[PDB]
Amino acid sequence: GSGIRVHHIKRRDIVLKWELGEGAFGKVFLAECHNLLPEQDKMLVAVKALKEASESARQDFQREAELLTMLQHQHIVRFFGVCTEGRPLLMVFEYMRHGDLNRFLRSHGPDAKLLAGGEDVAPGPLGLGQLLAVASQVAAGMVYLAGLHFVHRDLATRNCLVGQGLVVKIGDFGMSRDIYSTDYYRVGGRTMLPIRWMPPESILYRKFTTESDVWSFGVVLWEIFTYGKQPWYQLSNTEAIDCITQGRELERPRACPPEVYAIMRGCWQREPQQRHSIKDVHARLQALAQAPPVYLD
Ligand SMILES: C[C@H]1CNC(=O)c2cnn3ccc(nc23)N[C@H](C)c2cc(F)ccc2O1
Repeated sequence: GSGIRVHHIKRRDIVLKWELGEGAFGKVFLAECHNLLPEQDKMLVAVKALKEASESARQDFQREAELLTMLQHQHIVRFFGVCTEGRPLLMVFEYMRHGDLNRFLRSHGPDAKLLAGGEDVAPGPLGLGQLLAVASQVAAGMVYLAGLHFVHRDLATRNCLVGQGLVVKIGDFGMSRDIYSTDYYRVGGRTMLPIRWMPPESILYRKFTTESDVWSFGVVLWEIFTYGKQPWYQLSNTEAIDCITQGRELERPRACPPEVYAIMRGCWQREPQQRHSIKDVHARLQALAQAPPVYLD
């Protein structure tokens, strides 16, 4: 009985257009939703399918739907509601035209193998003030979630989305999409963690706290200032564990001013208690975004 009213959607108002992608045993479609909300009579959305419909996965779904319904913020991808009328079970979010932040970073790389346009952003390397803008918006999401003592255990550019005008929001939480993803380390069976993003207290004592998140967010900045590079890409899953645990730190990115590296280094304090409040990290990134310091070669 007692719970959050989750907006349910008729299958007739949902027209699947094509696969955007496929992960977490749940394909993601572009689709058109008719009369979802009165402002637009027909409107574009992303939709998460479910590959399995077992009663211990329909439970996963109701929790996710409930939790998603409450977690409403500027920098968290709008959730419109679900659809259980037919089968496969559907979840419906706003469409983010630039897809996941990690791809988007790699495609505004210098290393980028081809040029990617769009009407709302220059091709080629992004303005430091934009890089910071991105960071700033992820930090605004993280702050909200810390607000509700929510802990995202997989903070990474891969789990963020980029929309019209370079709006950046948090887009995924649980149920890791790519099962053959190289960022995740297989520890049991059906148990994989994004080691490279994880702080020592998490690899060692398997403890995850808003501080663990802050740590993880420092790596997100690193990813953001490397146009989506995999942290410790030269190393192996065990080598990275060694590095993190020994206390080795990620090098400064070439593109990365020392004022930001500084922020990163305060996210990576070995003492969880000695890591900067996310709120303070957000503040400084917002400030820096407002007046981007100059920095060459
Ligand atoms: C299929 C990929 C790409 N998604 C979209 O391009 C895409 C565009 N808009 N949008 C909305 C939700 C959504 N994907 C998209 N959810 C999925 C599960 C998702 C979330 C992420 F944080 C990152 C990637 C991702 O799915």
